[PDB]
Amino acid sequence: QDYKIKFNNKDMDFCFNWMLGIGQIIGMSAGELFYIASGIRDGNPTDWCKRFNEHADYLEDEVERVKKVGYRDLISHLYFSACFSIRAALQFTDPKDSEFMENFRRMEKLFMLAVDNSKIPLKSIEVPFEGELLPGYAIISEDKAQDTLIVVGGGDTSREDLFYMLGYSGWEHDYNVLMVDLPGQGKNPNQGLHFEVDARAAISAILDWYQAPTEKIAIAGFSGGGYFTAQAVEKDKRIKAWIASTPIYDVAEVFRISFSVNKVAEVNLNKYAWQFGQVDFITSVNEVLEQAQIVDYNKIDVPSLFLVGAGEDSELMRQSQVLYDNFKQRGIDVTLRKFSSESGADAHCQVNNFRLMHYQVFEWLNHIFKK
Amino acid sequence: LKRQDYKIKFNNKDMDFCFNWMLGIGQIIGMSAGELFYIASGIRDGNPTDWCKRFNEHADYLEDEVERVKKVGYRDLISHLYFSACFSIRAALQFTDPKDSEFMENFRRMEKLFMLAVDNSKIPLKSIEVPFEGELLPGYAIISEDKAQDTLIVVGGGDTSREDLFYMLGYSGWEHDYNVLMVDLPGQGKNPNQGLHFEVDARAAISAILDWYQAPTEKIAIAGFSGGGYFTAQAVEKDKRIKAWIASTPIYDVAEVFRISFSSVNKVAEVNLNKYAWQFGQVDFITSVNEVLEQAQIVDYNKIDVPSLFLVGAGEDSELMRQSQVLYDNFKQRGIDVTLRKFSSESGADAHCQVNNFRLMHYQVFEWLNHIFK
Ligand SMILES: [Mg+2]
Ligand SMILES: [Mg+2]
Repeated sequence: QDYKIKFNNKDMDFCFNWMLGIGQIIGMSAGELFYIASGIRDGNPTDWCKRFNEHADYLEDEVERVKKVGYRDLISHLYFSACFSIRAALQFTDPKDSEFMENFRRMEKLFMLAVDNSKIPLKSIEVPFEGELLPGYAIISEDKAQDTLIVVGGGDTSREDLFYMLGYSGWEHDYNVLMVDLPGQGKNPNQGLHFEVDARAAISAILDWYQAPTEKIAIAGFSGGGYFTAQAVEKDKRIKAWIASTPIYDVAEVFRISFSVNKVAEVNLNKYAWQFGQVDFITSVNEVLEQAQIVDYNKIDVPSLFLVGAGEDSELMRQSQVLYDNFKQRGIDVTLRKFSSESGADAHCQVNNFRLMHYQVFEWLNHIFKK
Repeated sequence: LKRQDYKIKFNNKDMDFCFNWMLGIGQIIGMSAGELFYIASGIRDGNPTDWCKRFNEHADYLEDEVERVKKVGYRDLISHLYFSACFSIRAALQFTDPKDSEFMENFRRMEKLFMLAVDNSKIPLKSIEVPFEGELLPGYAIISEDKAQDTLIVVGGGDTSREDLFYMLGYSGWEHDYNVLMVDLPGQGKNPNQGLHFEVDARAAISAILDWYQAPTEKIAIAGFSGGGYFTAQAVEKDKRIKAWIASTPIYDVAEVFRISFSSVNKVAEVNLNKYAWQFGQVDFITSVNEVLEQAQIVDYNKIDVPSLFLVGAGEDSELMRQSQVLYDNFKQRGIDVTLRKFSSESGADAHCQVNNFRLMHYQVFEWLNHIFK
């Protein structure tokens, strides 16, 4: 990402770019998004939350007018839009704000209302883990034994994000889809479930819990989840394909390199602190450098698709290249798709062109599994 | 507030509206905002040369991508790349002067990419040719071969080809189980290139499509966008085979729209006016305007007897909102089933032709029409 869409504040512009990308799949048009953004001063998180929260209100009011005619199709779309409008506001909401969980629950209710009015068979689930239950969504046809795709996010996602990132598209290509929030993600920190050293357990928990029609099970990790899935894929062999955007074998090194008045960055860092369960982002970083353990990628044997943008930290691209070179040497079926700027998909997690990366992923996955 | 109310990327208002419109197309089909903003990053504000070049080289880029991909036979992806390429070319065409040898060259390249995109998808769209005045009007159709579906005829204005009509409403018509016809009238698409220029009354041309079409049912609706809001008014005022009228926006007095509109350094408007003169078949846009002022006949809207839906943005010229209100009030006193939908700024759909939120506009159109037709 290195020219602006709307804001000079880089964090805000990236978020804005990302919110636009979502609208390509479900929810708000570029029209709504520029309308909302016209009320947002550059680098002002308070304006951001206010405008996005108000748009959600407008949309719920629309739902109430249109109900009076049971325009079913339309009600689902408005509910999705309202949901992702609250999601946008949440991105820059401080966990210490009383509004935070109120709004997080409001987002969740709206997501289910969109699904209630849709012809999508999505259901809420809870995966048992470490005494507690991890929140997730699942979409599974009752009548067909389909191959499964599990979607895992990074440090800025909830199960709702996993939906438009891959899960919905996965379902539309006839896969059973699970999208579960691991500790540290979504609202897990709110119940004492913070980022943990090894994601293998949580991910195996999900598989332990899932009674899979077929054995053809793929896992896809975005952002942070490129590290979490690397971890699962190393040790757990019922995973039959691995998609990572981007794959990470050593987070310690990613942090080390990265972190060697911006009110937007401040709220971001605070949310991270909350997800790690620490008092500082600074302390959180140390926790990582401290405990995060390097994946033994020479132990990965699975068909792999690595997705990486040209607007991507050079350390992320390095680790991607390492894994590519190593898997190729060893004759693992590996593909490294670089997304150039021209492609319009070069931003982290391919948010600036979800549609393209969906085609890439599923053309590849169809080949690996069906074929 | 001529075509929209909020600035997106460019200070030049014509270019900014076109850009908004190109973004909107991507919500339906083809390019992402990511692609569009990358492209735009290489365009100087109000420079239609930069615009044409960036968009043309983006199509070159996508077509190589397609080749690169053929080696693995990804249809869905290939089809998607062709659509993006097609509409990338279409974007460049918008600010291409038709006295350019590359105008028709690129126009045909667009049509080809459109067909290659369709051939790699599951949409059973066909290219058709409607007989009229001893010539043939290019169009597209999507028809069911077994099912007897109601029909939707889509009509554009001064800046559309068959191709635009597809995303604009036609493909949606299809997703909603209507038979769809998208036909370029004289003055539209490639028609001026074969000596078919804007004519005084669009009724004969629309009527020819109806003569040509063999309708599975008698439920036939017509939708007009921009200047098509006038063309379809002329038709609906005379031809009773039309059972429903959607207009964005409805126009009964086009001369007035012109007078009021046009009572240099803007190279964008300038090229676009040149395109108009070409469409009208006159030596320049001024002669063209005079032609309208002295020949365009006011529609006798008091004679219109059809369920009507008018779609108008809060971001639109007050003159078009005015004509829409006049019709609404007339139809309403006369007991016509008429609906006037104003799209607020907040809806994100308040630009001319609802380009900034096509999706919302599609919901509104097909919920209404299903109600009128069931
Ligand atoms: Mg590329
Ligand atoms: Mg509105």
